[PDB]
Amino acid sequence: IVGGYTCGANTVPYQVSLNSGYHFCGGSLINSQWVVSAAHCYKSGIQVRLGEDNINVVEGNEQFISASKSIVHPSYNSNTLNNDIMLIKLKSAASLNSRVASISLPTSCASAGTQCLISGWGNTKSSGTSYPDVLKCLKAPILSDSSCKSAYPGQITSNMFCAGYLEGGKDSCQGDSGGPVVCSGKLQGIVSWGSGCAQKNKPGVYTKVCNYVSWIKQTIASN
Ligand SMILES: NCc1ccccc1
Ligand SMILES: [Ca+2]
Ligand SMILES: [Cl-]
Repeated sequence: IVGGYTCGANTVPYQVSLNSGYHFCGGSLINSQWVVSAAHCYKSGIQVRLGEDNINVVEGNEQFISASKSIVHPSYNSNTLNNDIMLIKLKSAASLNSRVASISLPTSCASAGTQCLISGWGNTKSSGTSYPDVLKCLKAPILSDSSCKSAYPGQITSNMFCAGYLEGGKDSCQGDSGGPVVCSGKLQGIVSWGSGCAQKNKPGVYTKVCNYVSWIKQTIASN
């Protein structure tokens, strides 16, 4: 997260860290045994880390659970990043409490202008590399489809939306991928891609979760 602020220990209870010897992507807990993340975060040997704040120190409240299965959307395209969504099933159910809780799936899509909370342990610098120890937060509005498509001509599909600031300075970045975009208590987006980080006229692009609610529920129901 570039231009964000320290969230505060366990203030984003649904945030998860995907780990394989190091943090490589974020995710969101949607129920005691399932996590939603980005398809481009897929890899084998994933350990899901819940209740995390400082990812480099065991502080208490953490729950480490191996992924039993990762389900990349069958229509995921790695070149266009369309359908950039993945479901991860935990080997065992997480213990839900005030520090580890699930986030609700949307019943409807969010409109432009809606303020959302984006979080992650991604890069905090636009020009350079600097990874934080503690979870960073960022409040950012969903942009109009017109502005989004003008920023990325011919690259925005109906399954994506832009969020952030056109003047640059605040954005999601590498390492934040797969993380949550929560608006009004509902998971509306998944950190997916963009051109650089916090650059002028190049807002972050996110997977539009409201288009996948039926797919998520039907997939979870059969696994
Ligand atoms: N600034 C958007 C973004 C998100 C994840 C990775 C790279 C860039
Ligand atoms: Ca920790
Ligand atoms: Cl059905």
